[PDB]
Amino acid sequence: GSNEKPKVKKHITSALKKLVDKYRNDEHVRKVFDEIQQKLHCCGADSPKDYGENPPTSCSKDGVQFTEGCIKKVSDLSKAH
Repeated sequence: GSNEKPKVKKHITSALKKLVDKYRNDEHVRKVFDEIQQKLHCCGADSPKDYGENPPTSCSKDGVQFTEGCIKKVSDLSKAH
């Protein structure tokens, strides 16, 4: 019944890994991961290969490719204050 299990910020790495995997599973995830990928200038969860060989447009911008992950990128700004 009563069960409160919080999630640590570091857990974001676990969710991201699943997000990139469930990209073609949920539409809401695409638009979300897409906006986050651009704003964070990253591809996939831990890498662009997570998509295979054809990542979303959010992976590129202005004709450029983002050779950086999201799990690490999110941390860069996360720790930054």
